[PDB]
Amino acid sequence: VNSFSGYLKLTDNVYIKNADIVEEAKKVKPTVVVNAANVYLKHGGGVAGALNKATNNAMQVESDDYIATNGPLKVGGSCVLSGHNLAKHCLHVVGPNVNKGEDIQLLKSAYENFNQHEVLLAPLLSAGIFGADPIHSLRVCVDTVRTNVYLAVFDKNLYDKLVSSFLE
Ligand SMILES: Nc1ccc2oc(=O)ccc2c1
Repeated sequence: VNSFSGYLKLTDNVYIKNADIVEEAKKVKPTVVVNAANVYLKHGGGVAGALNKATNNAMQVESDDYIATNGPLKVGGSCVLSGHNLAKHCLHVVGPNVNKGEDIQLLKSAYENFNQHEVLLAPLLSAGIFGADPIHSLRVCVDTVRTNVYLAVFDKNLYDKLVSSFLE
């Protein structure tokens, strides 16, 4: 469990790797994988869609049941559901969608949810269709998360920009 390999330590507790988060979950067998969720837990693309596809749609079926029973999450909020074949747990975290006018200050609230878990495999929050600057998202992660977070970034050019941002 939690067999993280080949990460670069950026801070006392934040690590980064140029990797596919689904292939990392399969290799590492983490206690927790973080999903970059939306408030209705509709896993239609990006990391959410990739995680769901790797679970053979189990995540989406579980999420649909959760939302019909319990209602939507809030921006900045989270829920813990099954990790299925990826992890023990999946922490579904909703970062703000600034492309849709939501407040970037809620990215702090989103990352605060990571402090309820000793170690996490995670993507950067509010990246991709959520529209936040990835360098800013890494900064908020570093400033907010105090537990051990292993970040997976798929795209090499973005990984390099983030690592350079950070150590040069
Ligand atoms: N001190 C240190 C630095 C980097 C690391 O990256 C890993 O993949 C596993 C543990 C680790 C420990």
